[PDB]
Amino acid sequence: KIEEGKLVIWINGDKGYNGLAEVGKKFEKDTGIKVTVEHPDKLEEKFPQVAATGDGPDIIFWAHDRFGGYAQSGLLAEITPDKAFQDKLYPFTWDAVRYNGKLIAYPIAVEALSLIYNKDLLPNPPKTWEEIPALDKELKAKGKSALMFNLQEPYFTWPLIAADGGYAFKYENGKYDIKDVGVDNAGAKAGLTFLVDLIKNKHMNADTDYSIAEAAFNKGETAMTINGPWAWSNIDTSKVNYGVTVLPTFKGQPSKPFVGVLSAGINAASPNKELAKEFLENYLLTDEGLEAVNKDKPLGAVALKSYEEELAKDPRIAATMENAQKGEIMPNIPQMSAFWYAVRTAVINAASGRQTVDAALAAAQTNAAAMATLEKLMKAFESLKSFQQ
Amino acid sequence: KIEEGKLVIWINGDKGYNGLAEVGKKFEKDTGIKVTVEHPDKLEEKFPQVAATGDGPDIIFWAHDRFGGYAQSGLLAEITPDKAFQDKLYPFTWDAVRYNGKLIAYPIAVEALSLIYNKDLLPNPPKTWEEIPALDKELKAKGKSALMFNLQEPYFTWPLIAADGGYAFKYENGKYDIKDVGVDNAGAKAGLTFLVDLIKNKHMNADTDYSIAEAAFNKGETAMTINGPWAWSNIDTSKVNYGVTVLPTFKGQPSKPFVGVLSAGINAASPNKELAKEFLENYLLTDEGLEAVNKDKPLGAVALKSYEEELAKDPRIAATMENAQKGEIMPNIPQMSAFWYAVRTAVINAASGRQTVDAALAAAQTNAAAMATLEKLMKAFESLKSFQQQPPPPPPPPPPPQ
Amino acid sequence: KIEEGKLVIWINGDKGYNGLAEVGKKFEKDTGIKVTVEHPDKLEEKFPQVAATGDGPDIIFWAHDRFGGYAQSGLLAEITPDKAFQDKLYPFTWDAVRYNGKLIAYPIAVEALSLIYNKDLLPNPPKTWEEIPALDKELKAKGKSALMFNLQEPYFTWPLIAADGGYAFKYENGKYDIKDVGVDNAGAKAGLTFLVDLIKNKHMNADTDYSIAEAAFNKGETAMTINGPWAWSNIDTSKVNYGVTVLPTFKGQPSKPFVGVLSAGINAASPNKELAKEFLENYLLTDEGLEAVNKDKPLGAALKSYEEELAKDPRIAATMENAQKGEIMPNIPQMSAFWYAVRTAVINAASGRQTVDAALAAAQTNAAAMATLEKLMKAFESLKSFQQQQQQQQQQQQQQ
Ligand SMILES: [Ca+2]
Ligand SMILES: [Ca+2]
Ligand SMILES: [Ca+2]
Ligand SMILES: [Ca+2]
Ligand SMILES: [Ca+2]
Ligand SMILES: [Zn+2]
Ligand SMILES: [Zn+2]
Ligand SMILES: [Zn+2]
Ligand SMILES: [Zn+2]
Ligand SMILES: [Zn+2]
Ligand SMILES: [Zn+2]
Ligand SMILES: [Zn+2]
Ligand SMILES: [Zn+2]
Repeated sequence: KIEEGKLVIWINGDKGYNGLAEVGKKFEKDTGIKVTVEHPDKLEEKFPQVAATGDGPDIIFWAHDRFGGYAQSGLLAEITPDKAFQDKLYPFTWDAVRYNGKLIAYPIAVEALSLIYNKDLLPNPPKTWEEIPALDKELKAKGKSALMFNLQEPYFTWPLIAADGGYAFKYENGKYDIKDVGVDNAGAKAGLTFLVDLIKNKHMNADTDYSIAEAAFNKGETAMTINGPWAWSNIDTSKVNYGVTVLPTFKGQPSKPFVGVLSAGINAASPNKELAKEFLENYLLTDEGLEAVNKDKPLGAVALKSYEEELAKDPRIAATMENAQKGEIMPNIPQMSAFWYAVRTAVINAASGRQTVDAALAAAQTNAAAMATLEKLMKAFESLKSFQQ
Repeated sequence: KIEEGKLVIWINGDKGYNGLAEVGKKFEKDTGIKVTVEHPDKLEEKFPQVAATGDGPDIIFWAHDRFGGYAQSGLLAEITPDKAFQDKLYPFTWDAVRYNGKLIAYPIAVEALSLIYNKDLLPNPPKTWEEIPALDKELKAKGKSALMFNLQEPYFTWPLIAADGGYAFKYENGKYDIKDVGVDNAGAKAGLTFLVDLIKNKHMNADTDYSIAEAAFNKGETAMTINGPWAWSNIDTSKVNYGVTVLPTFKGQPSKPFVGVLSAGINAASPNKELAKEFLENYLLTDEGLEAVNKDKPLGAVALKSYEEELAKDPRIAATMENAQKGEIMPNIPQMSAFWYAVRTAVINAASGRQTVDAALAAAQTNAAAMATLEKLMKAFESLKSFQQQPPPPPPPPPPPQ
Repeated sequence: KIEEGKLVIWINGDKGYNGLAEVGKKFEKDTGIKVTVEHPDKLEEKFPQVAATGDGPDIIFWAHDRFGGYAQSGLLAEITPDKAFQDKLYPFTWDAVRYNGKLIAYPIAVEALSLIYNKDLLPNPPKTWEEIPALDKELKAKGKSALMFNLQEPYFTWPLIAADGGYAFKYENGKYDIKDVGVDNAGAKAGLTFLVDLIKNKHMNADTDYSIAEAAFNKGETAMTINGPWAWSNIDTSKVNYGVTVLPTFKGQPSKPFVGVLSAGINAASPNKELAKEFLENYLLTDEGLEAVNKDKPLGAALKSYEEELAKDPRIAATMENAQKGEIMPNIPQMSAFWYAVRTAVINAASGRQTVDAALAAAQTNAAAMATLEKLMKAFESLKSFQQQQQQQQQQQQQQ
């Protein structure tokens, strides 16, 4: 039901969940200790319930952004690897799995937006953000346009918002700083400034969302979109000749897109911690391990320095990786959830004219901190009340 | 409300804008840039409504205390005055036009509380409290009190409470230690302890606010009262031979009144800021720039050193200026509103005899420091829930102790 | 009223209150000062409301934690014994009577938890928890049990949880750092992890409460229980042959129980301030004074010399020994809320339905919130009760 003498891995239904059980068998063929990968529905939500009673999986596969829940909630064993092993991945990926200093997951793959352009329309794409109105008046003449991506979401509008100085919090020494909301600076100010120009300079429409936009790339009706690897197959179907690259540097400085690291945390309740350790280190995080997990469902950039260079032959993959190095690791705290919506509102207020540049960002910042007290206070009410009962 | 090639100023409609509008033409005369000056009822309320959409006036006049609200709201521009021009203004005012680094406005006119006596009654004032008892009893033999002032207002009583070591928050570099309130302390402890004693020693009363106290002074029923420049009109009308001078000291320290400095800021959204920095830096802050503005309706004292001297000849002004230089450049930070009211509680219960000095003040920490979060938190809740089994119930009431 | 030159003391009915009234005799004698000890009702509710109006006793006896609530609400006079005196009582007792670096009460009695154990079944006590399971084995065979105590309560359990590194709020420099809580740290985990291992390995009994605990010992059906100086009364009564000793250590590291301190404080309003310290330090603190108090109701164990005459009693001896190795019950407001969430942790961690560092981090998270909800709530109250009382007065009086 729960336990011991074998591993019960969890990974989201849509991942290389077979390609992993392929590896999980390579394991059984060497140790004599069985592996059982499962993929239940709401599997990111079930976890805490069953870990609260101390049951479920020995290990958990998921984006790092969620474990800061589990790890805080107390549901992750602080894993210790070896330095000469921690040197087999990439430097930053280990940062996506810190908590209080305590490493709590093994990174697997990477997730980041990259510039996606039409090969049949652009040579050779824009080196920077600064000359994209110049590129656009050329193509708005052909019936087309230069670029189109979502504006009803930070995650997309963030890479540009950051670029020049704007952060979210301050990761310091394995330590996120929740009283340092990196939005109300000239870096994130002049980022957002630049953007809402091409909105009112008519290089982009205000109500441009994920679907309406996406579709228009292919087509080829718009010349560029900013999107992540999870999009490719739709474009692949359109035939539409496309390439992928490092995002347009802004003010000379590289863009800062969020980084989503597929992780594999080991359960605090797991009695098989050793076995899992071995499984992940000796078998999964080998090349041919991720040669088996990619080959079911592509992983984008992987964490293994080792087995990134073999996948790097693919141009589309190398750009993802470079981007995710010039990227900015997505935070994993509670405050995150709450931060999102303020900026989600800030940009939606700036894009519309409801407010301006310097205003909406103040409105998030101070807010962000204040609103957080409400979310934190409510947590007590829920925890308090419940108990009393 | 724009563009572009002209500025639009707003100023309170009791302030001498005619003098400011008189700069309008004399400035418009040398540059061509037409200037229209407006007194829009509720501007200090209205301004954010418009400022935060890409509008408003181009530059704004108001007390520095409300300029915190604006700067945080990212509404005012960081202005960088060339460049040893700061030396042509009083050093302390620049600690009313600053926000976590950002020098957020141009300070014009210093207001502040002062000591006004009845020259015709008590010819030469006390420079200390202590002898106020001695004085009430002295004049009582003529059927008049000695001092009477708004007890009901901390703003008016704070000077005293603070005198010995009390403070709002610890300022020290465009920065206040928001957590560190100074109403706890041993300074303020002994401060109010005096004021309290004054009431029960029969010297003065509890029901002593503006109305009663102005009536009482303006008829010559008391020797001295504590008031700002605003009352000046009314005592002139009630034909008294009055005199404003520096506030009585207590326990050997100057009284720390509350310094409010009229500042002029610039809409951070406005297309033409460079003009305000020629208008304000080059024209409005002159001798006959401020002069004219003052000459409509008196500014109070002035943040400028030069025309301060010219005005300092009138003692009343010189006293106001001096009082400010003994005071605390009133915190513009937003939990100041919470600070306020939670002493207006403390000083009353202590005054009524319902509580003691040491009790109230201490509890004041609870008045401010939690109402601070509740004030801003209660505001955030709406903004979030406003624009944008099935759980345990909503407050605004949460739960009781056990 | 409020006194005026006479000493009204306020001790609780169950403390040495006739014996204290006796020291009000040698004091008066050669100082000529009228002294009334009177034992009121729930004086930790009466005091803060008479204190508020400058009324009440000139002197209040009581545990220091409620004294927190008072010193906090600015109700108590900072007092000074000299450095020559300071060195008179034990140092650790000083770190209990210190709000914001300001020394606010005089300590007279310590109240710590003990290993209270039956000599007839276990004539040499366990010095370690580690063996406690392996001991139950031998005891179960004899028809009896090894150890019982109220699990449905932190105050008892904490001492073990506290063992390896578990603290409430981090004591550092005269003030208990409120943000630094230490229920999560690995040390505490270990502390509870052991208690749960005991409760699920059936050495313990889940719904073991106080009655079930001491009564199973006072009847003589378990080798040991964990209690304090209050319980002695009855163990004696049933003739149970007992000693009391130092509790057991965990990882060679010693058990760490909460120290409570029966303390005398001085009303900040109290008109007759100077008399009090002359009364206390020079007449009460004295050996015979304390003896006299004790000579009515035993105070248990706090004066570093007079201690010895009592300490001849081994059971009192251990209470001290224990309390020296112990954490002190801190006095600020966050404490009360802490107790609620630490209860949670233990109580359902015992139930398997929360495991384990789970219940033990969610506590650290309840604490952070049940904290700044508790403060915020008590402001909102203190407001809507002095904005109302105001209107009522504004309307009541006004009207006609
Ligand atoms: Ca299953
Ligand atoms: Ca190794
Ligand atoms: Ca107009
Ligand atoms: Ca009585
Ligand atoms: Ca003796
Ligand atoms: Zn499924
Ligand atoms: Zn353009
Ligand atoms: Zn291969
Ligand atoms: Zn008007
Ligand atoms: Zn007197
Ligand atoms: Zn002149
Ligand atoms: Zn002149
Ligand atoms: Zn066992």
